[PDB]
Formats: sequence, C-alpha cells, structure tokens
Amino acid sequence: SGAIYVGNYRVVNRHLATHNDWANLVWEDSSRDLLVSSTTAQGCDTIARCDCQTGVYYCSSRRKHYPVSFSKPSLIFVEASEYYPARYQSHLMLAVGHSEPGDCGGILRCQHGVVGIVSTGGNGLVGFADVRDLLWLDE
Ligand SMILES: CSc1ccc(C2CC2)cc1CC(=O)N1CCC[C@H](C(N)=O)C1
Ligand SMILES: [Zn+2]
Repeated sequence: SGAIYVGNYRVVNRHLATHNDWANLVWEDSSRDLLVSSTTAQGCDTIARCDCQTGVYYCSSRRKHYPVSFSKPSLIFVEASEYYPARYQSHLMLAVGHSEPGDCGGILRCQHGVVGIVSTGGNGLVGFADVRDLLWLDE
C-alpha cells in the first residue's frame, strides 16, 4: 500500500485502487499501473521534474528506506498476475533492491522530490511507476 498526495490529487497503483478512487477518477492507465483520483483536501507532496537515476525508496516489508540506483522509464515486460495479464508495462524503472507484493505504493524520492511509486519487483529487483512526466499534477 501507499499513495502520492499532490494538491487535489491522490496517485495510487491502479491494481490497488478503491471505490472512492474510481467514483472520483481523473485519469487511469493499466499499462503504467497508475490511477489518479480527486480529493477535497490540499496535498503537499512535491513531484520531481527531473531525470535523476539515484534516489531513496520506502520498503514496508523491511520497515526501511533504501538508497537505489534506478533505470530510465521504459517498456519492461511484467509476467502475468491476478491483476493484469502478461504484458510490457510502460514508464517503469528498475533497481537492484528488496521488494515484496505488499510493497506496491511505497514512494521513491530524489533531491527534487517524488519520482514514483513501487509497482513491480522480484528476483532481487524492484520496479517504480514513474510520475515525473505527469505535469498536470501541479496545475
Ligand atoms: C513490489 S510487487 C512484487 C515484488 C516482488 C515479487 C516477488 C519476487 C516475485 C512480486 C511482485 C509482484 C508484481 O510485480 N506484480 C503484482 C501486482 C501487479 C504488478 C504490476 N504493476 O503489474 C506486478
Ligand atoms: Zn530528481
């Protein structure tokens, strides 16, 4: 679990979305595993506008923050699961680091702010759903 709260938006994994999120849908994308919904309260997370390749992510399965070197956003194949069939997930960034299924939603941050959220993982790797390109989150 985990979400990004910027202004009047809530950014979560599309596969972990709730009824409120779908009843107040702004935008959703299965290939990115992102869903953005409406909120009345004014969130304060700063989204990064950058091309950083080093950051810090939160791992709830270890109760720790970890520094990671991560890849550039790309179409990386994700094996079929209970939420999605086998496919390439766009805007995904990989890193060598610990990851477990309940880790989805954990924030990734650099000096510029929020980069993305834990979306995939396994075999000693962790994948992040990038949000730096969603310029409408601030406006
Ligand atoms: C941090 S999630 C994770 C971590 C470790 C593992 C274990 C080492 C295998 C597996 C996973 C699950 C996984 O990657 N997905 C299931 C939920 C939907 C995700 C998607 N965005 O398509 C894909
Ligand atoms: Zn940055």
